[PDB]
Amino acid sequence: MNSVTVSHAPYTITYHDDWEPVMSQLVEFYNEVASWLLRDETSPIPDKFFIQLKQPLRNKRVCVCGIDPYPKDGTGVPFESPNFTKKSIKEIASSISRLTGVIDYKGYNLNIIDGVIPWNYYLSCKLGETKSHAIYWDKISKLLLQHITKHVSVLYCLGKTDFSNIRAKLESPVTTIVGYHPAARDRQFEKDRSFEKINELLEKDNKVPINWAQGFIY
Repeated sequence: MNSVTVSHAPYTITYHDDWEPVMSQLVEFYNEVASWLLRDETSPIPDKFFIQLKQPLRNKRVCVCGIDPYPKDGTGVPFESPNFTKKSIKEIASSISRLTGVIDYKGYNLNIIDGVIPWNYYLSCKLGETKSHAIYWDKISKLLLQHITKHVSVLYCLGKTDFSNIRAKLESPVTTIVGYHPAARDRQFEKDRSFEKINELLEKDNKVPINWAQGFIY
């Protein structure tokens, strides 16, 4: 790990070596825009905005990406709900239960799966207001997702409206699946074959599949 100083809260960013190439730009861009982020109470809190930068990238094959943190109770870990109450993670767990045949579990966390990096495209929102910080994160969000997609083989984005033009934010032709959000009407996430397709796409690329059952909390 390594640390660098910013001129605004949270003052210090700690990062895994694999993120070094973006850190100079990140510090510059965060110093420019952070006053707009810090006007508001946020999800997550400022001290948690950057905790996913402690994750390695060189062992990652899939990025599972949502647009922004939970509007309340974000932890800094995308999708994480320690008490297993947020609808998104319960719906994801239900999909994985059907795919894997694991019926008995207590929770689910995308951040304990080998080869998967869960991601929030925007790293904060004003508390209670989805997508409220989009304009502020936009340059950082592009910088970070382009860095991720130098490493992963498949990008899976959740939310058709929010990610329809995600290609335009990238600099490579990385394999990208854009599926329904867990809260899409007519229970369209339930029927979505996106999780299953990821391992088909990895196998076609001669990459080891994801063991989705690793996310269960027993």
